[PDB]
Amino acid sequence: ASIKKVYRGMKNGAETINDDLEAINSELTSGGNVVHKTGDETIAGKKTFTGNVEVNGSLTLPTKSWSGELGGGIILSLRKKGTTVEYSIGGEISSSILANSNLVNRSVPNEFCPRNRCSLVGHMVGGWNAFHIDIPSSGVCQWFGPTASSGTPRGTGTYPIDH
Amino acid sequence: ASIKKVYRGMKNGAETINDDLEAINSELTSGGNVVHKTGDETIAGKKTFTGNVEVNGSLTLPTKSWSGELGGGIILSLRKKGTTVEYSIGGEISSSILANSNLVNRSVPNEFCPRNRCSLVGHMVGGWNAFHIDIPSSGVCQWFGPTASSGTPRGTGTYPIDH
Amino acid sequence: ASIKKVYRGMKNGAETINDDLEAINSELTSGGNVVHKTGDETIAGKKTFTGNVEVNGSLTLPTKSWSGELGGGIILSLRKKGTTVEYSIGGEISSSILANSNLVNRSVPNEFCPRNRCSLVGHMVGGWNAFHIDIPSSGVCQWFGPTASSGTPRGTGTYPIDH
Repeated sequence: ASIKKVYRGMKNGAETINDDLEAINSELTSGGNVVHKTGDETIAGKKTFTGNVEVNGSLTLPTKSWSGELGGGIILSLRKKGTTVEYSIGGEISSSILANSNLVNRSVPNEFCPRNRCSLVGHMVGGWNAFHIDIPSSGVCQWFGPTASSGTPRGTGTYPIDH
Repeated sequence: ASIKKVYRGMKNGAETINDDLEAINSELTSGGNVVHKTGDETIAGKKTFTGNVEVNGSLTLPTKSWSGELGGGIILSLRKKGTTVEYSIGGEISSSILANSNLVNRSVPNEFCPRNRCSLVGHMVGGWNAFHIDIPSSGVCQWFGPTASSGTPRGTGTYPIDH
Repeated sequence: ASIKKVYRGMKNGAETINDDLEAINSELTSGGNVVHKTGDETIAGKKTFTGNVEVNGSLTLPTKSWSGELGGGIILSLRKKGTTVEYSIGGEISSSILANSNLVNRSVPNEFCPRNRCSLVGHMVGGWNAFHIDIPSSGVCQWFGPTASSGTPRGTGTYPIDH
């Protein structure tokens, strides 16, 4: 709080002592540079919690969405939440996608890209067939099913990101 | 803190100034409406951290568990933790489950339901067969394997929720 | 803050009142036992947030990495982040791995072990074949594909942990 000096022989001493006590007391309830048990507040700095942090409301992390046709009709939808990317595979295969081939319509943007190669396991509607798509750190996704020219690929999960 | 007024010509001034300073100083160490570097405390309000939040103890989010037989002997076990649902598929197929059919014994409750269709990829014990089960926002789960009358479906992962 | 007593007839009263007000005011901006809206600070105690916690920087949880050859050439790479373990399956099958057999080269260490059996679904490069590996709470992983003597298993996801 903004306070005024108190000193011997001071002019208007009781008033200044009171003004100071009030200015300081004000910041114990709201405002100033102190974090309080009520109120909407923005907190800067590295805050390290050594105990148990319990969130009863919501924990909101940085979020961003993206969707694109990776290639061959396969559509990847992403939502970044903190250091995790939630993915969903969709669309329908529209042309021959060769075994172990790069999907070269659209790459995953760098902000959604993992540190390491992530293998996203999926299933084709209608039978027992599984595939995976790798997202490397470059974002050029790669199809690791066999050669396929049709069908409906699906799979929801997550992969990690960092910063 | 609860303080008393200080003023000119005041009765018992030194005592009141001291009582005030002590009341205020007390809340710099514990209690009142200020968050401290020690102590168990409940904090209300929207707290926005613009820096790095580091948790060394535990981060505890709202948690809830549920398990049920979706249909055809397939059992889904769920644990909600914040905006993420951890799932585990189990049981054994007990009757004919037709391709792309709704599982109509029990639905996933709304509090465990996703915003969008989530495709949960799984594997059948004993061979190379994969399937997926979709959980739509309605919670009426849908089997996207082919027609199956037996076997042991498994798969653990997560899907997102929001509020 | 460290303050000195104020009292009637006191020696050097104005100085002491001022020193106290300054000591207290100092802790409203930085240091002491109060959490502030700026500065790097370590916070002990159970902090329960009943409102909305919004993190704009980073949320950092306890992290630890591990990788090992589970058995048969299958390599599992793990990163624990809080109560979640991010996994990646790799390597190449190097010898006959019997159906539903324990992988008995290396177990997952206890700190990476789940509360319950986690079924990690994966895909074999080059065809439509899926498998899963179970990680029980003991960490002795188990192969639930059929008998396999070759091929390239992949799959990235997460499973939960607790404390």
